[PDB]
Amino acid sequence: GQVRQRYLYTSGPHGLSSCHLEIREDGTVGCAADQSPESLLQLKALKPGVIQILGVKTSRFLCQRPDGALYGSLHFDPEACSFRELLLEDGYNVYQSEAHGLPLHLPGNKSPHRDPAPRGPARFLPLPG
Repeated sequence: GQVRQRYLYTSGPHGLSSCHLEIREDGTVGCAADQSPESLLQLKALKPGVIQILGVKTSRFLCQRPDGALYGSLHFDPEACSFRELLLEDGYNVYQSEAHGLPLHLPGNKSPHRDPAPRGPARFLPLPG
């Protein structure tokens, strides 16, 4: 079982500071600027090309719902928590639900400030954890 511990970091619109993926005990998901353990996710390799992300602090599995929303769960669901590893020539890494092909991104259904023209999924940088 190949597993690694790393912090998920994705750049976004100017704000208080950097934005790091953060999982709450309530099962909510959002970014963090204080960089804490909640933003520490241990990725486990289920099958070649497919991995799972478990929050060590919350011990909750991060799964994406059909609507494409992110949320922590007390149970493992391959059909939603299974993600595919994407590598860009630029050297960035992104995740996409293999089950339905839904893109992985922070919650925000049309509302927060977003530059013109939506590129699509947000880029994530995994820091050693």
